[PDB]
Amino acid sequence: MDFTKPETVLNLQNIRDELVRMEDSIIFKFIERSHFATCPSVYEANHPGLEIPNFKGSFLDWALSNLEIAHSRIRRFESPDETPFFPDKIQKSFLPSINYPQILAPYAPEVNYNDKIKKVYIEKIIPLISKRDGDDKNNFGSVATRDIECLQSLSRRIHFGKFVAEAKFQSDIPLYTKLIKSKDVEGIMKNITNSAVEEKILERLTKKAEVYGVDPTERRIIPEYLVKIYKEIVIPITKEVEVEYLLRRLEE
Amino acid sequence: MDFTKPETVLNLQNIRDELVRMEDSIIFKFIERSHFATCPSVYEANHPGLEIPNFKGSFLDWALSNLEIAHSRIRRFESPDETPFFPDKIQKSFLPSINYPQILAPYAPEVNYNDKIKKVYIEKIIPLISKRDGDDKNNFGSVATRDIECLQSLSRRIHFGKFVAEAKFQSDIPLYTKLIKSKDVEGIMKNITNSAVEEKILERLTKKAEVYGVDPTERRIIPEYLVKIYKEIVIPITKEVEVEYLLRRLEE
Ligand SMILES: N[C@@H](Cc1c[nH]c2ccccc12)C(=O)O
Ligand SMILES: N[C@@H](Cc1c[nH]c2ccccc12)C(=O)O
Repeated sequence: MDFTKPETVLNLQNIRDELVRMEDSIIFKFIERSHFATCPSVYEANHPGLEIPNFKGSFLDWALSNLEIAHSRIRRFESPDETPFFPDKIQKSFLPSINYPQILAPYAPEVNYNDKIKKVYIEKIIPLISKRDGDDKNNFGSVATRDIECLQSLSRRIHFGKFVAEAKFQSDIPLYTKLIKSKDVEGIMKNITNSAVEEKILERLTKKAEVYGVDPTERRIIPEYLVKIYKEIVIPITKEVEVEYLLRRLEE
Repeated sequence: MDFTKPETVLNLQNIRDELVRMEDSIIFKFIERSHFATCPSVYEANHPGLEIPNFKGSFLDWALSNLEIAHSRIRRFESPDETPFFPDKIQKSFLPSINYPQILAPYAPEVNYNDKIKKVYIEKIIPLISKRDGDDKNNFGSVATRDIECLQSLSRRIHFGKFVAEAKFQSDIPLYTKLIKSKDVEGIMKNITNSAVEEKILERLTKKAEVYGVDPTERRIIPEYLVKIYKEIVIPITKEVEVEYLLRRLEE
């Protein structure tokens, strides 16, 4: 995949490879986050102790928004595969731009489910992957920086669905043009879903959950929980991105 | 290991478990960096296309130096296990300070091999883990961020020598005080060298390298290379840390 050669990107064999690459990535990031307690205070807005000056919002938000502003100056968000968490906070780059071709439809950057991703990460994911409940006062920084790594991988994996959608669109213009014009979300859903491919994915994740992080010489991740996160969070939100992208495909 | 309870830190068994957890983190991060080319320009100071406003140094240095300043404001370098690449840039934290009791000698912060770590990583590690030689101008930022992750992990595992050296100095004060007095570098070296354990680590590394990153149902990391990195880079620079620390123990 070369984001300057449209044809390597809109290649489904390639898209598949990247998603695989991305799942191992997410797993590694989950295993690192698993070494700390849940640290409820890292996520509370304006927590009594972790009180950031001139700042409403959480300790995580501060660390994340700040990372984004730095990265944005170094062209982080010009790339079609990178979606910001604080879109309103990011700056313009001070580096010469890379003239990315127009691969996805021009409204692509508006399809942004990051608010929802940060929310379920905090509410449904931290609980299943953290070491124990409660604050670990000496590791709030270790925790937030790990949270950002997890959030950014999930966000890309999930937003990758825009690429997946376009690739599916090109392969059967007639089918998707019918569905899109008639706003048949159920038809789009039914079509972009492959129950046999998902089954395989969930199987792969269980075995990867079983061999990763564990010294080959007990389990940093609970297989059931990793499968649960994919089945209930990652896969479903990716389809939400896909159908939203498609319904606006033939707009202007 | 709680850096506010001295008795937990100077526990050889606790130290050994920490280092073993760091192995996995280093491996995971090598796998991540491995997806990209060598990107020589990221490491080149003031490179034509990667010219940053009001800054001398590489793309890597800007990204790293900015991360540390940010993290220092939120107490990152108050922790004894964190050593910065840019000591003269970090600032005081704006959050209430955690009172870490003195555990290592007062001069511990002065033992900082981060420069050597950055050079060997660039010159000897990158060529061994990268996908291919050459610049990939669409991934300089993605590359710089994977590098930081690698460096911060390498830096923490290597400077943990400081803690290893002390727990040992306590464990056998008459001997080490003897060696330190007559500056028996070879003796401290031999005394700190735990041979039969080194073979074990290397066997564990080979096995982990063989299992992580690969779909359990490809070898992202070459085991022989991981063994070479630890055998010639990590384990040896850790010892130079231990040694420099010990030679200045009674220097007060
Ligand atoms: N891959 C793109 C976008 C990107 C990802 N992470 C980044 C961090 C900094 C700057 C850019 C990026 C690049 O390397 O430019
Ligand atoms: N573990 C310490 C120091 C630390 C490690 N990584 C950090 C990143 C940001 C801030 C602090 C840290 C803490 O969380 O406070």
